[PDB]
Amino acid sequence: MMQKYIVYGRRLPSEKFPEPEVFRMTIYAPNEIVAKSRFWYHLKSLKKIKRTHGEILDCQHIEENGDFVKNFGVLLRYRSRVGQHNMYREVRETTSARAMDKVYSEMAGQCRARYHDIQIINVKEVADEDVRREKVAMFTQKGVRFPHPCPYVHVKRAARTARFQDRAPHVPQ
RNA sequence: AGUUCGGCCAUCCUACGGCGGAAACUCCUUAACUCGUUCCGAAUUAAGAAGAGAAGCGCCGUCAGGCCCCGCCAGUACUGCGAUCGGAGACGUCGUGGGAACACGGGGUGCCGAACC
Ligand SMILES: [K+]
Repeated sequence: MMQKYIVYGRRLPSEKFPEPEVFRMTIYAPNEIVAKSRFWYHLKSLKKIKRTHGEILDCQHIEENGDFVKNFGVLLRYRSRVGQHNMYREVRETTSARAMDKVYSEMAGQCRARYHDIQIINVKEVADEDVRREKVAMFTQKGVRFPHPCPYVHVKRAARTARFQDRAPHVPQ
């Protein structure tokens, strides 16, 4: 559901400063209306330009090619009930937006932090040798094999319409 | 440049060093008359022209105190509207608007209007 957007903005031009500077950002958001709001949240803190005093020049939407599985490293900050913290996370996904979906669900589940509690500092691709987290690194290898981690899930699902049967089914492994 | 009468009432004030005076303003000289000092010609009232740039006044100066403008401080402190956001609470968070002060660093240091020499 996440999407990559590039936003340009600038302070409204005046007599003291004709041709103000242009600032660009990369944003991940579910749509164009949330993305432009998040651009004004940062430009107000980092550059002290409220939304009343500036204008947005573009909301570029960028669609990425998948088809191969890469590593990503996300540097972010979030807020808990006792303060603010920094954190680095690693994930394997096919596009950057999909890697941000995975991050937001792990923050929501293990830290209970929602979307507006989180500021993304950095998102970059990480080559296989340079990985630093054990979970990701296991799969950055040649020849990884494991048996199915939950084959019971197949059997139960079929038993939701086939409510009564004549023998208890097996779980092939 | 100067004197009398004013407007706005320190970018004009206060302190200490300087520099100036043809004219002008001042300081200054006098106790007959006028009038005056809880005592005193100090002040003030009258009458004058020997002397002055020592003061006041105008100008210049000072890592000067004050005062005045700008930037920073800072989209920080605080706050209007909305929330079946978090927390035992005290309190905090997010969305959408408004937005300081102290401190700090650089600059500056009266102008306008009538009449006369
Ligand atoms: K003098």
